Amino acid sequence: LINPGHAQVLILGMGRIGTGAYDELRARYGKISLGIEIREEAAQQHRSEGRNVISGDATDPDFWERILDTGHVKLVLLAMPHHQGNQTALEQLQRRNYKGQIAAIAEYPDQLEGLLESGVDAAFNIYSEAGSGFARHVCKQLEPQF
Amino acid sequence: QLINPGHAQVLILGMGRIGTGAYDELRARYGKISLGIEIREEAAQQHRSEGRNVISGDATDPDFWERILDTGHVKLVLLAMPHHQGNQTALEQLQRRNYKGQIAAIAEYPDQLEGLLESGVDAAFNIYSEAGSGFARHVCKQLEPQFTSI
Ligand SMILES: Nc1ncnc2c1ncn2[C@@H]1O[C@H](COP(=O)(O)O)[C@@H](O)[C@H]1O
Repeated sequence: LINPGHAQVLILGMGRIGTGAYDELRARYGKISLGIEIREEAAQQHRSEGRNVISGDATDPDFWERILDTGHVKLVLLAMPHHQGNQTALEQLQRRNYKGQIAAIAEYPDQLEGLLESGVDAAFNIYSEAGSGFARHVCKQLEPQF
Repeated sequence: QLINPGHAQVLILGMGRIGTGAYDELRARYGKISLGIEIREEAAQQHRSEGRNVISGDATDPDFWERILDTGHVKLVLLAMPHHQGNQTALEQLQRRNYKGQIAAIAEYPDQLEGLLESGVDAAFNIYSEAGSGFARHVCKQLEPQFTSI
Protein backbone atom coordinates (compact mmCIF):
# COMPACT_ATOMS: atom_id res chain seq x y z
CA LEU A 1 0.00 0.00 0.00
CA ILE A 2 3.02 2.33 -0.63
CA ASN A 3 0.96 3.85 -3.38
CA PRO A 4 -2.73 3.44 -2.60
CA GLY A 5 -4.78 2.61 -5.69
CA HIS A 6 -1.87 0.81 -7.28
CA ALA A 7 -2.64 -2.79 -6.35
CA GLN A 8 -1.41 -5.26 -8.98
CA VAL A 9 -3.63 -8.13 -7.75
CA LEU A 10 -7.41 -8.00 -7.19
CA ILE A 11 -8.86 -10.80 -5.13
CA LEU A 12 -12.59 -10.93 -5.65
CA GLY A 13 -14.29 -12.48 -2.57
CA MET A 14 -12.59 -12.38 0.82
CA GLY A 15 -14.18 -15.39 2.47
CA ARG A 16 -11.81 -18.10 3.72
CA ILE A 17 -10.65 -18.84 0.18
CA GLY A 18 -9.86 -15.25 -0.84
CA THR A 19 -8.21 -14.67 2.53
CA GLY A 20 -6.01 -17.79 2.17
CA ALA A 21 -4.93 -16.51 -1.26
CA TYR A 22 -4.41 -12.99 0.05
CA ASP A 23 -2.12 -14.21 2.88
CA GLU A 24 -0.06 -16.39 0.53
CA LEU A 25 0.51 -13.56 -1.97
CA ARG A 26 1.50 -11.20 0.82
CA ALA A 27 4.09 -13.73 2.04
CA ARG A 28 5.64 -13.93 -1.42
CA TYR A 29 5.27 -10.40 -2.85
CA GLY A 30 4.44 -8.08 0.01
CA LYS A 31 1.64 -5.58 -0.11
CA ILE A 32 0.58 -5.72 -3.78
CA SER A 33 -2.99 -7.07 -3.37
CA LEU A 34 -6.41 -5.57 -2.83
CA GLY A 35 -9.29 -7.83 -1.67
CA ILE A 36 -12.93 -7.01 -2.52
CA GLU A 37 -15.70 -8.11 -0.19
CA ILE A 38 -19.42 -7.37 -0.55
CA ARG A 39 -20.19 -7.89 3.20
CA GLU A 40 -19.27 -4.60 4.93
CA GLU A 41 -18.77 -6.19 8.41
CA ALA A 42 -16.36 -8.75 6.85
CA ALA A 43 -14.45 -6.02 5.00
CA GLN A 44 -14.11 -3.99 8.18
CA GLN A 45 -12.90 -7.00 10.10
CA HIS A 46 -10.24 -7.66 7.43
CA ARG A 47 -9.09 -4.03 7.72
CA SER A 48 -8.88 -4.41 11.56
CA GLU A 49 -6.74 -7.52 10.97
CA GLY A 50 -4.37 -5.42 8.84
CA ARG A 51 -5.43 -6.64 5.35
CA ASN A 52 -5.90 -4.28 2.36
CA VAL A 53 -9.59 -4.93 1.73
CA ILE A 54 -12.46 -2.62 0.67
CA SER A 55 -16.19 -3.35 0.41
CA GLY A 56 -17.97 -3.38 -2.93
CA ASP A 57 -19.80 -5.51 -5.40
CA ALA A 58 -17.63 -7.24 -8.05
CA THR A 59 -20.71 -7.84 -10.22
CA ASP A 60 -21.56 -4.12 -10.50
CA PRO A 61 -20.31 -2.45 -13.73
CA ASP A 62 -20.14 0.91 -12.02
CA PHE A 63 -17.88 -0.32 -9.27
CA TRP A 64 -15.59 -1.63 -12.05
CA GLU A 65 -15.74 1.65 -14.01
CA ARG A 66 -15.44 3.94 -10.97
CA ILE A 67 -13.04 2.04 -8.71
CA LEU A 68 -11.57 -1.28 -9.82
CA ASP A 69 -10.39 -0.60 -13.37
CA THR A 70 -7.35 1.43 -12.40
CA GLY A 71 -5.02 0.24 -15.16
CA HIS A 72 -2.54 -1.21 -12.60
CA VAL A 73 -4.08 -4.68 -12.16
CA LYS A 74 -1.98 -7.55 -13.54
CA LEU A 75 -3.87 -10.44 -11.99
CA VAL A 76 -7.45 -10.97 -10.83
CA LEU A 77 -8.35 -13.97 -8.62
CA LEU A 78 -11.98 -15.08 -8.71
CA ALA A 79 -12.77 -16.52 -5.27
CA MET A 80 -16.57 -16.48 -5.36
CA PRO A 81 -17.43 -20.17 -6.05
CA HIS A 82 -21.07 -19.86 -5.06
CA HIS A 83 -24.04 -18.20 -6.69
CA GLN A 84 -22.42 -17.71 -10.10
CA GLY A 85 -20.20 -15.02 -8.51
CA ASN A 86 -17.10 -16.04 -10.42
CA GLN A 87 -18.82 -16.05 -13.82
CA THR A 88 -20.70 -12.80 -13.18
CA ALA A 89 -17.57 -10.95 -12.11
CA LEU A 90 -15.70 -12.45 -15.08
CA GLU A 91 -18.37 -11.02 -17.41
CA GLN A 92 -17.76 -7.49 -15.99
CA LEU A 93 -14.01 -7.78 -16.27
CA GLN A 94 -14.21 -8.88 -19.90
CA ARG A 95 -16.44 -5.90 -20.84
CA ARG A 96 -13.67 -3.54 -19.60
CA ASN A 97 -10.81 -4.35 -21.93
CA TYR A 98 -8.63 -5.93 -19.32
CA LYS A 99 -5.21 -6.99 -20.57
CA GLY A 100 -3.91 -8.87 -17.51
CA GLN A 101 -4.33 -12.42 -16.26
CA ILE A 102 -7.30 -14.06 -14.60
CA ALA A 103 -7.47 -17.18 -12.42
CA ALA A 104 -10.47 -18.81 -10.75
CA ILE A 105 -11.22 -21.40 -8.13
CA ALA A 106 -14.40 -23.49 -8.45
CA GLU A 107 -16.30 -26.03 -6.44
CA TYR A 108 -17.04 -28.54 -9.23
CA PRO A 109 -15.50 -30.04 -12.46
CA ASP A 110 -17.99 -28.58 -15.03
CA GLN A 111 -17.60 -25.20 -13.38
CA LEU A 112 -13.80 -25.15 -14.06
CA GLU A 113 -14.48 -26.13 -17.65
CA GLY A 114 -16.91 -23.21 -18.23
CA LEU A 115 -14.50 -20.74 -16.63
CA LEU A 116 -11.64 -21.85 -18.94
CA GLU A 117 -13.97 -21.77 -21.96
CA SER A 118 -14.99 -18.21 -21.02
CA GLY A 119 -11.31 -17.18 -21.08
CA VAL A 120 -9.77 -17.51 -17.60
CA ASP A 121 -6.06 -18.27 -17.84
CA ALA A 122 -6.01 -20.84 -15.06
CA ALA A 123 -8.71 -22.63 -13.08
CA PHE A 124 -8.57 -24.84 -10.00
CA ASN A 125 -10.77 -27.04 -7.86
CA ILE A 126 -11.30 -25.92 -4.24
CA TYR A 127 -10.88 -29.36 -2.70
CA SER A 128 -7.87 -30.53 -4.73
CA GLU A 129 -6.11 -27.30 -3.76
CA ALA A 130 -7.16 -27.81 -0.12
CA GLY A 131 -5.63 -31.30 -0.05
CA SER A 132 -2.34 -30.12 -1.46
CA GLY A 133 -2.17 -27.20 1.04
CA PHE A 134 -3.23 -29.43 3.87
CA ALA A 135 -0.35 -31.85 3.25
CA ARG A 136 2.22 -29.04 3.03
CA HIS A 137 0.98 -27.17 6.12
CA VAL A 138 0.92 -30.45 8.13
CA CYS A 139 4.49 -31.33 7.19
CA LYS A 140 5.47 -27.77 8.10
CA GLN A 141 3.77 -27.70 11.52
CA LEU A 142 4.49 -31.30 12.64
CA GLU A 143 7.79 -32.11 10.79
CA PRO A 144 7.03 -35.88 10.65
CA GLN A 145 10.21 -37.95 10.55
CA PHE A 146 9.72 -39.91 7.33
CA GLN B 1 -9.59 -60.26 5.69
CA LEU B 2 -6.86 -58.74 7.79
CA ILE B 3 -5.37 -55.45 6.61
CA ASN B 4 -1.62 -55.22 6.58
CA PRO B 5 -0.63 -51.55 5.92
CA GLY B 6 2.84 -52.80 5.09
CA HIS B 7 5.41 -50.00 4.84
CA ALA B 8 2.85 -47.13 4.85
CA GLN B 9 3.90 -44.25 7.10
CA VAL B 10 0.77 -42.12 6.42
CA LEU B 11 -2.83 -43.36 6.65
CA ILE B 12 -5.21 -41.06 4.71
CA LEU B 13 -8.78 -41.62 5.79
CA GLY B 14 -11.09 -40.46 2.96
CA MET B 15 -9.89 -40.31 -0.65
CA GLY B 16 -12.35 -37.75 -2.08
CA ARG B 17 -10.73 -34.68 -3.57
CA ILE B 18 -9.06 -33.48 -0.36
CA GLY B 19 -7.47 -36.85 0.54
CA THR B 20 -6.38 -37.30 -3.07
CA GLY B 21 -4.62 -33.92 -3.21
CA ALA B 22 -2.86 -34.72 0.04
CA TYR B 23 -1.87 -38.23 -1.18
CA ASP B 24 -0.46 -36.77 -4.40
CA GLU B 25 1.33 -33.88 -2.66
CA LEU B 26 3.01 -36.32 -0.22
CA ARG B 27 3.89 -38.69 -3.10
CA ALA B 28 5.64 -35.78 -4.88
CA ARG B 29 7.80 -34.91 -1.80
CA TYR B 30 8.29 -38.31 -0.13
CA GLY B 31 7.43 -41.07 -2.63
CA LYS B 32 5.06 -43.96 -1.98
CA ILE B 33 4.51 -43.53 1.79
CA SER B 34 0.72 -43.39 2.04
CA LEU B 35 -2.25 -45.77 2.31
CA GLY B 36 -5.70 -44.30 1.50
CA ILE B 37 -8.88 -45.70 3.05
CA GLU B 38 -12.06 -45.01 1.05
CA ILE B 39 -15.69 -46.08 1.70
CA ARG B 40 -16.63 -46.02 -2.03
CA GLU B 41 -15.52 -49.32 -3.56
CA GLU B 42 -15.71 -47.96 -7.13
CA ALA B 43 -13.64 -44.86 -6.13
CA ALA B 44 -11.09 -47.10 -4.40
CA GLN B 45 -10.80 -49.28 -7.55
CA GLN B 46 -10.45 -46.15 -9.71
CA HIS B 47 -7.61 -44.93 -7.40
CA ARG B 48 -5.86 -48.32 -7.72
CA SER B 49 -6.16 -48.21 -11.58
CA GLU B 50 -4.38 -44.83 -11.28
CA GLY B 51 -1.47 -46.37 -9.26
CA ARG B 52 -2.54 -45.15 -5.79
CA ASN B 53 -2.50 -47.50 -2.74
CA VAL B 54 -6.12 -47.23 -1.72
CA ILE B 55 -8.23 -49.88 -0.04
CA SER B 56 -11.95 -49.81 0.57
CA GLY B 57 -13.38 -49.60 4.08
CA ASP B 58 -15.42 -47.51 6.51
CA ALA B 59 -13.03 -45.76 8.91
CA THR B 60 -15.99 -45.02 11.30
CA ASP B 61 -16.65 -48.76 11.82
CA PRO B 62 -14.93 -50.54 14.77
CA ASP B 63 -15.03 -53.76 12.70
CA PHE B 64 -12.88 -52.09 10.01
CA TRP B 65 -10.31 -51.14 12.66
CA GLU B 66 -10.32 -54.65 14.05
CA ARG B 67 -8.98 -55.88 10.72
CA ILE B 68 -5.86 -53.69 10.91
CA LEU B 69 -2.52 -55.14 11.98
CA ASP B 70 -0.91 -53.51 14.98
CA THR B 71 2.43 -53.95 13.30
CA GLY B 72 3.06 -50.85 11.26
CA HIS B 73 5.18 -47.91 10.63
CA VAL B 74 2.20 -45.41 10.62
CA LYS B 75 3.51 -42.05 11.98
CA LEU B 76 0.81 -39.79 10.60
CA VAL B 77 -2.93 -40.11 10.10
CA LEU B 78 -4.80 -37.53 7.93
CA LEU B 79 -8.47 -37.18 8.69
CA ALA B 80 -10.03 -36.33 5.31
CA MET B 81 -13.50 -37.84 5.45
CA PRO B 82 -16.35 -36.10 3.68
CA HIS B 83 -18.55 -35.79 6.73
CA HIS B 84 -17.21 -33.89 9.73
CA GLN B 85 -18.60 -36.33 12.33
CA GLY B 86 -16.87 -39.10 10.37
CA ASN B 87 -13.48 -37.53 11.14
CA GLN B 88 -14.50 -37.33 14.81
CA THR B 89 -15.58 -41.01 14.88
CA ALA B 90 -12.40 -42.09 13.04
CA LEU B 91 -10.31 -40.24 15.64
CA GLU B 92 -12.12 -42.12 18.45
CA GLN B 93 -11.42 -45.46 16.76
CA LEU B 94 -7.73 -44.62 16.45
CA GLN B 95 -7.63 -43.56 20.12
CA ARG B 96 -9.15 -46.72 21.42
CA ARG B 97 -6.54 -48.80 19.56
CA ASN B 98 -3.88 -46.66 21.34
CA TYR B 99 -2.28 -45.15 18.15
CA LYS B 100 0.80 -43.25 18.99
CA GLY B 101 1.71 -41.17 16.09
CA GLN B 102 0.43 -37.83 15.01
CA ILE B 103 -2.94 -36.94 13.59
CA ALA B 104 -4.00 -34.04 11.41
CA ALA B 105 -7.49 -32.99 10.40
CA ILE B 106 -9.23 -30.60 8.05
CA ALA B 107 -12.62 -29.05 8.43
CA GLU B 108 -14.95 -26.23 7.43
CA TYR B 109 -15.33 -24.01 10.45
CA PRO B 110 -13.30 -22.81 13.42
CA ASP B 111 -15.58 -24.62 15.93
CA GLN B 112 -15.01 -27.92 14.13
CA LEU B 113 -11.24 -27.35 14.09
CA GLU B 114 -11.11 -26.34 17.76
CA GLY B 115 -13.22 -29.39 18.60
CA LEU B 116 -10.79 -31.69 16.77
CA LEU B 117 -7.89 -30.15 18.70
CA GLU B 118 -9.80 -30.60 21.94
CA SER B 119 -10.47 -34.26 21.00
CA GLY B 120 -6.77 -34.91 20.49
CA VAL B 121 -5.56 -34.15 16.94
CA ASP B 122 -2.09 -32.53 16.65
CA ALA B 123 -2.87 -30.05 13.85
CA ALA B 124 -6.14 -28.81 12.35
CA PHE B 125 -6.54 -26.78 9.13
CA ASN B 126 -9.44 -25.15 7.42
CA ILE B 127 -10.49 -26.63 4.02
CA TYR B 128 -11.17 -23.19 2.44
CA SER B 129 -8.11 -21.40 3.87
CA GLU B 130 -5.90 -24.20 2.55
CA ALA B 131 -7.69 -24.04 -0.81
CA GLY B 132 -6.96 -20.27 -1.13
CA SER B 133 -3.33 -20.77 -0.11
CA GLY B 134 -2.73 -23.55 -2.67
CA PHE B 135 -4.78 -21.57 -5.27
CA ALA B 136 -2.45 -18.58 -5.01
CA ARG B 137 0.66 -20.80 -4.91
CA HIS B 138 -0.30 -22.71 -8.04
CA VAL B 139 -1.45 -19.64 -9.96
CA CYS B 140 1.93 -18.04 -9.39
CA LYS B 141 3.74 -21.19 -10.41
CA GLN B 142 1.64 -21.80 -13.54
CA LEU B 143 1.19 -18.21 -14.67
CA GLU B 144 4.49 -16.63 -13.45
CA PRO B 145 2.98 -13.13 -13.17
CA GLN B 146 5.52 -10.30 -13.26
CA PHE B 147 4.89 -8.17 -10.17
CA THR B 148 6.74 -5.32 -8.50
CA SER B 149 7.24 -6.77 -4.97
CA ILE B 150 6.58 -4.36 -2.09
N1 LIG C 1 -20.36 -9.79 -5.68
C1 LIG C 1 -19.39 -9.86 -4.73
N2 LIG C 1 -18.41 -8.90 -4.56
C2 LIG C 1 -17.47 -9.09 -3.60
N3 LIG C 1 -17.46 -10.12 -2.71
C3 LIG C 1 -18.37 -11.12 -2.76
C4 LIG C 1 -19.40 -11.04 -3.82
N4 LIG C 1 -20.19 -12.13 -3.68
C5 LIG C 1 -19.71 -12.86 -2.63
N5 LIG C 1 -18.63 -12.25 -2.09
C6 LIG C 1 -17.82 -12.78 -0.96
O1 LIG C 1 -17.04 -13.89 -1.41
C7 LIG C 1 -16.83 -14.81 -0.33
C8 LIG C 1 -17.22 -16.20 -0.82
O2 LIG C 1 -18.53 -16.07 -1.38
P1 LIG C 1 -19.41 -17.35 -1.85
O3 LIG C 1 -19.22 -17.32 -3.35
O4 LIG C 1 -20.79 -17.10 -1.31
O5 LIG C 1 -18.77 -18.51 -1.11
C9 LIG C 1 -17.70 -14.33 0.82
O6 LIG C 1 -16.92 -13.59 1.77
C10 LIG C 1 -18.68 -13.38 0.15
O7 LIG C 1 -19.32 -12.39 0.99
